[PDB]
Amino acid sequence: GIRLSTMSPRYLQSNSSSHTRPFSAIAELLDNAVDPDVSARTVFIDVEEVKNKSCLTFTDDGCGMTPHKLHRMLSFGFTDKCPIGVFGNGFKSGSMRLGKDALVFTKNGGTLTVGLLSQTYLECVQAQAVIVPIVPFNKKMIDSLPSLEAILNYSIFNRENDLLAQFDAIPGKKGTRVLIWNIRRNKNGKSELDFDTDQYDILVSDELPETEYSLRAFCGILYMKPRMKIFLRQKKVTTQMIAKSLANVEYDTYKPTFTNKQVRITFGFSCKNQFGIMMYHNNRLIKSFEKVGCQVGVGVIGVIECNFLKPAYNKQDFEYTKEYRLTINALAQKLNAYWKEKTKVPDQTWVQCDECLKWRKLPGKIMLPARWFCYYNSHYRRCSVPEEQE
Ligand SMILES: Nc1ncnc2c1ncn2[C@@H]1O[C@H](COP(=O)(O)OP(=O)(O)NP(=O)(O)O)[C@@H](O)[C@H]1O
Ligand SMILES: [Mg+2]
Ligand SMILES: [Zn+2]
Repeated sequence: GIRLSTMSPRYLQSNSSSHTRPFSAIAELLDNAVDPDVSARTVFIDVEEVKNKSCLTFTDDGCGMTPHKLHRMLSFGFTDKCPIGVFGNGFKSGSMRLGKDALVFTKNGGTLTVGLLSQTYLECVQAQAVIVPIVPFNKKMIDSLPSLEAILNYSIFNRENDLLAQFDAIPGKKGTRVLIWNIRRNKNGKSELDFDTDQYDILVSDELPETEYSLRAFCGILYMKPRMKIFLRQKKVTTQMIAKSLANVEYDTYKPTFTNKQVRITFGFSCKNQFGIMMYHNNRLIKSFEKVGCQVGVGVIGVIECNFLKPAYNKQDFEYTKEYRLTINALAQKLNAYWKEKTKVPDQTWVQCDECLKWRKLPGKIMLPARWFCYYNSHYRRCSVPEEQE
């Protein structure tokens, strides 16, 4: 009837500017593997060399997607959503922020579907609109025929057997695998992300917290209570409950002016030197190590989850409202009170079971073990007992 609002392929480049830091795009991808619909048990971040080209790999063993839902994924604004995703843009901004081209393999226990979000493909054919090739799969193919030809002719996978074997890189029968190539290179010529300095870490070519340049430490605190396992370059990331790993822990509260829900704030001391305020939102870290009050008070960390706020388009900050300024003022005042109240090893030690993903409180020390199971506890010794009261 009426002509639709088209979208230029340049928009894929434009949208990539949503994230000012690449760890935020990577966080977008991890947030998509952890949301309750998918609820992946494990995600794998790695760098793989394909066709003499560096590729970022994000492989989760989650629910998987249908060919229809994969198109919805590669489309804008489509989301069936305390999940983290709200916009229906996270992947389209994050993957493009990481590289020019992205492939998404997904299997949901019966269908093998491939999707391509590549600006290189769109610029080679000089398309005027955004074209997204998608192919579903016995492994017999199922509309998808020109998509498969475009993928074989313009992506990094030229042979059909290699394209299908990429599904075997999912550690289960259901899961998703994102593969981003043509990564962002900064002005000095090198790649923005560092793969060679630390074989078990992805760094940034940079006082400044180690979370700002170390992807391992960033993933360690990306979530307020981790439930999903993260493997950075085949090595498990020892995540932590940033609130429970503090010493001399005291508590405070904050009431938003537009509701009657008390929000708990946890104040403590860091055990390894760096510090500030951890502002979360639906378990996701939005603002990290924000100095408030007498910190501009060394070593004190305050944890707060602000579900009464709403993050920005990139989930790196919040909307600048009266509630936000009031929350920061309150945090500064209460942190000053906490530090005034005081004039090592954490008060509690918590470990996540490797097979079980629950957090158990141990009477021990804190770094933390790589693999640990409920069966190894000192009494809660079985993986069938739920978490503690917390
Ligand atoms: N790794 C994944 N595994 C399974 N399903 C996924 C995955 N990534 C995306 N999806 C699905 O595809 C949709 C695309 O989401 P996306 O465009 O990234 O934004 P969103 O997750 O909907 N919310 P937002 O991140 O704020 O934009 C998701 O809502 C899921 O339904
Ligand atoms: Mg998303
Ligand atoms: Zn367990």
